[PDB]
Amino acid sequence: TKKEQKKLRRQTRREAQKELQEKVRLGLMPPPEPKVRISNLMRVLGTE
RNA sequence: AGCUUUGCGCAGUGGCAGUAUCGUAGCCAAUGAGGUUUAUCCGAGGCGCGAUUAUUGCUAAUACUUUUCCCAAUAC
Repeated sequence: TKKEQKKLRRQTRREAQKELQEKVRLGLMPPPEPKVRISNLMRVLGTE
């Protein structure tokens, strides 16, 4: 069903992101960088 | 051999709103949920409960003194 498909997709995404965050918690993958863009150039790296 | 439609995944680029998002070994539901209008007509979720910054994670802001050397005859 549409609800079952959406539920399956959501569970898969949550499992993937939870495993990724556990990997980040255990040094296997360095912590994510802020997603800087042109509009983000001055909120993240203003002084720089 | 291109063109193109539908649904589903993975992404990328955006825009919009935080009075909403999610859960449902709880209950009911196309053998019909819900019906205010269009009712011899429409046609799906609804109720109860639970979590919460009205989804959830991170990142950052909120500091200096241990050590270690010393005075002396060309003489009764």
